[PDB]
Amino acid sequence: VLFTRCEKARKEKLAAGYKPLVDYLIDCDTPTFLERIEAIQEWDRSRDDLYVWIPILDRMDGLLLKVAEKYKYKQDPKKECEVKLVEMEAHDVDYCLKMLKFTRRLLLNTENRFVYSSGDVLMYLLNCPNFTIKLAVMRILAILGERFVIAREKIVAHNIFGDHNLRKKTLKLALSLSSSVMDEDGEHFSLVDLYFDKKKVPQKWRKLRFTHIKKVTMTTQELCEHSLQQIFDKGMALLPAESWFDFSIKASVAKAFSDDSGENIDLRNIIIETKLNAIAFVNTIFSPPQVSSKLFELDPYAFNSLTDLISLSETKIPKELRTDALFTLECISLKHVWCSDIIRNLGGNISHGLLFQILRYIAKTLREATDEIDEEYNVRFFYLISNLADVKPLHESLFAAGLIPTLLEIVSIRNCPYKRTLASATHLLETFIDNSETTTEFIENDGFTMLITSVANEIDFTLAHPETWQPPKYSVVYYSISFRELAYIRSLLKLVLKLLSTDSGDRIRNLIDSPILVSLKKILENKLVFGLTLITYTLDVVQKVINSEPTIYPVLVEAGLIPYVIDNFPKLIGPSAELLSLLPDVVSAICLNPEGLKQVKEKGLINNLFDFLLDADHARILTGGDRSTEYGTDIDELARHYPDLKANIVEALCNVIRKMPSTFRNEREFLFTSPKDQKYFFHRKNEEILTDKEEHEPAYWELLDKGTMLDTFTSVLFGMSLGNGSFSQVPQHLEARDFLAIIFMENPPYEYFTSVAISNVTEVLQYLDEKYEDYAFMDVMKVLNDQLENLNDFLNSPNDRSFFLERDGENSVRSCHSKLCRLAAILNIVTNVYIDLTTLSCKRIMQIYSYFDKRGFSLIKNLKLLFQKCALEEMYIRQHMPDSVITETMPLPIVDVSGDGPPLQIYIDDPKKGDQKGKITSVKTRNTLQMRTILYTLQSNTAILFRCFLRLSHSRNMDLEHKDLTTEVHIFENVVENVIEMLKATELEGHLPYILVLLNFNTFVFTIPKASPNSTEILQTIPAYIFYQKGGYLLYLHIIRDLFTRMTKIKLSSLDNINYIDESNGILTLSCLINALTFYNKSMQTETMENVQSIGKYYVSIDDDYNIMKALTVPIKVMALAMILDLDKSDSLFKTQSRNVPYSVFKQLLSMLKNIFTNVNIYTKELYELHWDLIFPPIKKISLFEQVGIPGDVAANYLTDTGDDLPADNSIGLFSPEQWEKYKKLIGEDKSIYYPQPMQAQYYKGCSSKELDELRDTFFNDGLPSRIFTVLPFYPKLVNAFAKTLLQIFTKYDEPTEVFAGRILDRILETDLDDPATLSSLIHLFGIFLNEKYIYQKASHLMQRFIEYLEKSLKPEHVNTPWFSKALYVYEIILAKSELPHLEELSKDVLLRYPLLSMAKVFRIPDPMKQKLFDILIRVSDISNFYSALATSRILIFYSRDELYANNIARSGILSRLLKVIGSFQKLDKINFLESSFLLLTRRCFETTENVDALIRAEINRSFTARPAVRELTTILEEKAHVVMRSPSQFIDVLCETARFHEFDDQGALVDYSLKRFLGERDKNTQASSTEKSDIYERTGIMHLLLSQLMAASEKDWLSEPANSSDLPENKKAQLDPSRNPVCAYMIFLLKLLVELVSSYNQCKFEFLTFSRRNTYAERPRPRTTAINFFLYRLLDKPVGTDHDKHEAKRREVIGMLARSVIIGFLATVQDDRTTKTDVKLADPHMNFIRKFAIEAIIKAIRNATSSSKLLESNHLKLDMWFRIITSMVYVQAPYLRQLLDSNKVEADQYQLCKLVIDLGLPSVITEAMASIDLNYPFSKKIFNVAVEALNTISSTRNNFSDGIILKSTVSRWKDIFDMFYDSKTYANCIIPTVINRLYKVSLALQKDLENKREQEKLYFAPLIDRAGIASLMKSVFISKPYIQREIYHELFYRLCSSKQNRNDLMNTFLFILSEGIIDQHSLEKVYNIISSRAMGHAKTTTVRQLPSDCTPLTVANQTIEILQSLIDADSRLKYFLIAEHDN
Repeated sequence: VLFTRCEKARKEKLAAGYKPLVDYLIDCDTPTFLERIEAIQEWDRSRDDLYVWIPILDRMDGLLLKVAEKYKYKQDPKKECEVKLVEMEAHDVDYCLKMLKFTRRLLLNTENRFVYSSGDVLMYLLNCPNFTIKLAVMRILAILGERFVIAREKIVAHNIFGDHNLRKKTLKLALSLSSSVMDEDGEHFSLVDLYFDKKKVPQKWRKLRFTHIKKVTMTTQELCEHSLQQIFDKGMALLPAESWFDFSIKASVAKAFSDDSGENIDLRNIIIETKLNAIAFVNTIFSPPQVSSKLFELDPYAFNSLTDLISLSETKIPKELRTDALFTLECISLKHVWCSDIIRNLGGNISHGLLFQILRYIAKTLREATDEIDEEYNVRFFYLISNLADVKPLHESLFAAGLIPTLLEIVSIRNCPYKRTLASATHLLETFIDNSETTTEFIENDGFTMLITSVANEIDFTLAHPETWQPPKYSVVYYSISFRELAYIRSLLKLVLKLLSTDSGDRIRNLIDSPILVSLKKILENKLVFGLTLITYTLDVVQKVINSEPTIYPVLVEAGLIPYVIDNFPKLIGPSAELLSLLPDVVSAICLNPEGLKQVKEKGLINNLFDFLLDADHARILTGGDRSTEYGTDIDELARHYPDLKANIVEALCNVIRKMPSTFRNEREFLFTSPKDQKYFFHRKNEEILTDKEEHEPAYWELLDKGTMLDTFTSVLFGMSLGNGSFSQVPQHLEARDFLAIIFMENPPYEYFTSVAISNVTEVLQYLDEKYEDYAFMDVMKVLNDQLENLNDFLNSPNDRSFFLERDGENSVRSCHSKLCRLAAILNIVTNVYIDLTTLSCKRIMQIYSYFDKRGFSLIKNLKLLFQKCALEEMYIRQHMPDSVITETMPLPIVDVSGDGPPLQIYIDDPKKGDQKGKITSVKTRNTLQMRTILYTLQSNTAILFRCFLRLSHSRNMDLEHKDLTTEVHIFENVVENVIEMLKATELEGHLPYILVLLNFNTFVFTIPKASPNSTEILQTIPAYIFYQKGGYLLYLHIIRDLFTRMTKIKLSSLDNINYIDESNGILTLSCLINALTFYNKSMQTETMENVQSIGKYYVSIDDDYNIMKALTVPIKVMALAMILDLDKSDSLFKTQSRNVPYSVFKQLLSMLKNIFTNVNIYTKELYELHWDLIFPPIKKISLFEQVGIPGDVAANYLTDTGDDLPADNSIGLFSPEQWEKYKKLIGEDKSIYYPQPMQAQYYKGCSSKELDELRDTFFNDGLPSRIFTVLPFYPKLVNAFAKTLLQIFTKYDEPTEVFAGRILDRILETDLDDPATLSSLIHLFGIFLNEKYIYQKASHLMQRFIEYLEKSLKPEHVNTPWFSKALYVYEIILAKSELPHLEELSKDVLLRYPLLSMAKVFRIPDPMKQKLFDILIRVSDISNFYSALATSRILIFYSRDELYANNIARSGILSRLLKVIGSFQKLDKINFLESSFLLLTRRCFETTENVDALIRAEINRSFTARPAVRELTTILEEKAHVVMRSPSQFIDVLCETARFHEFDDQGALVDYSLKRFLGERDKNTQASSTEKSDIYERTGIMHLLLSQLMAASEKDWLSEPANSSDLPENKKAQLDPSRNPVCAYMIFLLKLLVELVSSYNQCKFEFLTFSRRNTYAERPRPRTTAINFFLYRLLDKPVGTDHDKHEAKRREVIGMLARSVIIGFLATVQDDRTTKTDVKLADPHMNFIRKFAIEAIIKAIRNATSSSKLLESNHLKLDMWFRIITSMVYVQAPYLRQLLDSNKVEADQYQLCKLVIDLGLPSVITEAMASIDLNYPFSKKIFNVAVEALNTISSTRNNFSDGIILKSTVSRWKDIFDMFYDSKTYANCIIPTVINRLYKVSLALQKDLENKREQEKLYFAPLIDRAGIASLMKSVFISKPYIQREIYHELFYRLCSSKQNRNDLMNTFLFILSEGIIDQHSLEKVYNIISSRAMGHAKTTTVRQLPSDCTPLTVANQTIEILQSLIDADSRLKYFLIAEHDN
């Protein structure tokens, strides 16, 4: 299909290869093409990728696709007529298959078959009644399936995999004639008998037959009339069109069986061949678990009779059939499923079997090798035998019995003219020999000293006969002899190479004493006749041995090997990957002794090591694909361990670099010209465009012959750059000048600025800069300046036309763009590497200072001009092109997509449009695609460049001065003014987008880059001062006014909801306004400004400081108030009707007012200017005054050490005689203007204070402060903000404050309630006003009047109107603040001792009024206002602190509708809050005084007993949030008489808070009469309501996912969420409710027990069973299973898990005061009665569906889960329920839930349930698995006789209620005094005096199951079981012992099964039945139980002996019984 960028270059280069061959076929007529194909049977070269044949593939597809449509065989996913039963014509058979025939040959020996694409056409070639074509098609399909799972491929499902009209087709093709049969008078009639002269065909098959519901059949001799075509034609008519496929399958089979024609046997061969191929494909695609019975079950006699064909010779079987059978097993053995079975069927565990015998036969064949010598069949063998050996435990049984000594005789043959196999056999031996074990056996058979004597003969014979050497004919080669011999020698060399690395010493010695060393040289002698790979292995052999042996060199010195290598180094290298990456170590060896080292220093070795990178071919192969960097890393190693070579290496780098500039030739092009109009761009928005078909982008920088060189060389340099090395010296020998030369070529194309090379050098130059600072900075900046200056044509052209589109169509265009790409590259490199804020050094910016000082400000103007022209340039193209295309050529989608960065916002399609790329493109697009691409990056870089030197010291606070600082301000100024001139020009009308871009740029540069964690921006201060004082904000002020009128005049508009900035005149017309006002505000804010406090020690010639932040704030504030007032005077705002303003501009202006009245602390008279030019001792002094005599020190000395006020120059004292008569040159300068500009001019009048404090009053008494009520009706949304401005206004001035709220309310009553317009927002205004702290105290009279108003006229029907939520919100505030812990104050000599600080006041509402509200509140109906219900729940929850109110809530019916309101709205977000509040309310209901006391006592007692004087009161009380507020009185009472407060203090007045530990004296308390009253409460209908709602929701089709989810596969985090399908969340919510309530509150169970559908009455009506049954039986009744759907599975699993959770929690024990104790054991008198009912429900379900086999077929699903609940019950553990239970209380739980289970004998129950489970059923294993652990769980505990769902607990749920409302975690102060009334009064007085005073005066092997069950348990260990499972059986059997009554019988069962059972086939059954008869005790073998078609005695014995070993490995006492006399 397509590959990554770099690989495409290699593919294209290789495409040149096979140029003659590809042309040799394509440029030919089709008849020749077929004749050409029938010549390439064999392949004499290496593997050739399909990509080169791609055109051949397409030609074949076209050639045959026509035939496919000729017969309409082309099927469709829409049309389903299939095909008429006509088989493809005889003549075309060869034509159709021959082309396919070659396809198999190609696909076999080729590589990377992935890119094959014509696969889908094969299905269209399916549906072919003829078989031969079918056989070939399925054969190609088999090879393709190999491709699918050769290693791993299950992708491109739509191609052939997903298509479901193929899986069934191939399955039907399989299972046709199946395998051998069960004929009566015959064992099996193995298919192989078809050819022997013995048992005849099973005539049964010789009869036509077919039925579904149709049916047809005809006996043989009835098919002799109709032909195949006639048979098919007659049949089709009756049966459906969708049918006839099986008819085609079986009719031809019957016809073949109908006679004995000579071709008939060929037909049978064809059909069987197709069958094995189909089996291969089926196993290829289908998973083992399915095929286990999907196909194998239908045909069980498959593996048998398969190995019957692959042995050898057997001159009856078709060799083709043999090969096909070989192939299938190769596919099967890929996985670890059928391996062992294959071995057993073959016999690869005992010698003289099959495997180890056909090898003997092959050895016999090769020894003579004169007939029937096949090798394609042989290689597959060694392949397979390697395939088995991967499965580690399946080749130990191959090493044993003798394998190596059988292959070893296949090798060692001499004069073999069949050297093909030996390569594969050697490869197999290499693969097999891995461990330390087999190596020893190999040698001891004298294999070593066989290869090193075969290779010598091979090599010497190689040069003997030139009549050999028939090399390739269509390829690029380096050997030119013959491929096979090369492969053979390569394999032998590989094997020796591997074996050289075990012990060495022996191998080296054996190597010396042999004619191999002299033979090896012959290879290097002439590579023109051997090839290039061989030298790789030869040199590796040489390199490792010398390293292995240091003292072996001299022997190598002679024989001519080494001297030949050194004197020929530049005679071996070539374009091979491994070879090139192998040089560094080889030279690391030749220099292991001083002679070699000296020769290397001489002889020019190193120099040749480098170089060869200047030719494209050599540097390509490495391609820097992580291969090249290895070269660099290695090179350092050589120098790393050889210091003497340090010098020479660097010289190589220096020389190579200097030569590289040479080639660098302009090669291809920049752009193209349009096919018409001869223009490079467009002219009109409307125009016609042609289209082409290729990559949407050109993708240059590759195939250029220079980019590859740059990539490779830069990669090598980067690799060597790592760590350290000689690279640190290249700067020494070289100079920075030339280094730059290699980068920044003359003519780079557009994309050059995006490649690894630039990125790679981006890292290298950092390293050099990190050490050698003053190396490559000034020269780089010089190059930048020179390149900028070299551009003058368009850089100064007029700024009102398209320069590029002004000279289009002429060659001058290329010249223009050329330099642009180079400039882009230069900027890209410079911004990243040198100029960037992240990299700032105190020694760095000094370079900038010195550079600008010595050069000046020259590039600044050029940069500004470039920025102006660029943006301006990128508009006319937009304004003259078919805009639709603008999205096609959109440039942004390239690396560095950080939209943060000024220049791009014109999107003409929504951001989520998609890709929409490459939809339409042509030559015009490509030119435009580039022309814009450069400009974006150029502009982006320019802005960062502008910022970088706009911070200087302030970034690091370097504290400059003198020359350093002096320039700083000059850079600032020469930076600020430049940008203004851009804005001054470029008038508004005509070009708006430029205005937006420029404003964005200003906001960009003037704003500090993203800094701080969240602080968006700290506005630059000194730049702001320069901007203003030079004239700033007055440029915007005019733009603001123009646009303001430009918008208000617009034709009500709907702008509230908008996004996706576009060219709709409106949005642009306003888009500026947000940008402008935002920036304007940023200045005024006292926080979004950096502190640059100066003037002090900056301008010391004046008074005051006029701090540049606080003072600068003033003039801006003075400004813009005039425009506010002017607009107000006009009919603009704060007047009129309707809204004529954008929604956000109010938010903006409103914030300004808050700022405009934000006085911080300042009053100003005058401000002075920072005019560095005259700074401290100025520059003008040296310019003129202290010029003669240059008194630099003296003049400065006088100025500083004495009066610092330049008095000018005269000749009064200490002056030269010539000073006067020469100084007389001046009129006026720096005398009165010496002080910088104090104030030049302003906007209206004055700007330094005192314009404020007089302009405020005009507005203060003009508009909103008395006119909001008129405007507010027209702007309700922002009411949130209106108050803020009013509060700010009223802050500074006098304090009417609450008078405003009073005037409000006086307007509220007059609201004329009927109107839902003013009241709705007005109450919210009041509330937000009331929320404020300081305005609370003096508002009591207002709150009561509000209460009185609310009481009457409320009309509880008033719930369906907007003016309800906010009213209840204000009431919520009032109430919550009201009913705090009631106010309490202490007395009676409290002994304050630093008394408490006291607390503020509150307003406790009157008692009776609340009663009315509640009586007016709890009555509603048909609520449908979401927010209203949200408010109702919130208000109601607070009253539940009482009890009788809770009773009324229960018996109110409000919940009965508030619940269904949940289902009314489920797609909204805040349903979360709604459900949380409702759950808290419901949980609060059942709460009763009984539970509260126990839970509180548990909480406090735990606190004063743990250990993280303890428990500081001021800390615990703050963490008792969820506590106390529930019932402060009860918390006091329980905590009163305990904790015995200590620390009475010396005087008795407390000086501490922490109390004493748990009560030191304790107390006695009692309480009862609730033990029987814990339940009852007459069943408040809550539980019935919830259960009924769940029952209703159950049958609501909670399986179908929502109709559509749009781009669900384009999600963000994870799909398959259980949410959506609102019912699921609804049911999830209800299950949460139940699983919390039932386990939490005790009384809830009774209701869950006494369910019904009619709410029957009377005391304890009757314990029913309609709820447990529902949770077990009814739920999960949905019939589903429509194929595979993860959504369905996930939903089912979640709901089932929750169901199990609830049922398990049913029986759990509720947490209570039973904590922090020991427990022994007790039975809950009530719960226990519930326990038995719970279990009793389960046991009945077991008996049912067990008997009545039919009821045992449709109940396993229920049964599956069922047994699991028992496990999860005996375990006190549930999927989610882990933190809702009392852990220390789980002791008795297991005890009781084991004893009760034993009473009914559930173990005894299960085994009976386990019995009767027939093994033949597929679920057999499944259901056996679940129970076995259950018994183990029961026994294990018995040893003691002596997705993202969140759930919480009781104490935890209170915290949510505490924090949702009032949050301040200090309200305990409301009760802190209260506890004091008894905290110490009688605690630290009575106990202390009574104690302290007087103290100082004196100072079972029980039967666990039955005798017929364990026998039934022995029904185990018979099914064909895998490993791991056996573990649990061992644990059970070992633990099940100690039952003395069973220990005797347990084993006695087995020994019998051994002695009598495993003797033959007809013995096992006669004990399997007996053990069965011992399970369902009745008679003795009154009926036969069939065996499960498996379990041969070997398997039973295997499992049985395994288990026997297991048992005897555990029981110290078992051995004794093992050896004895039974005593009968």
